[PDB]
Amino acid sequence: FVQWFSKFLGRIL
Repeated sequence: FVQWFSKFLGRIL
C-alpha cells in the first residue's frame, strides 16, 4: 500500500 508515493507518482502514472 502506498499513499505518499502515489500522491506524487500516481498523478503521473
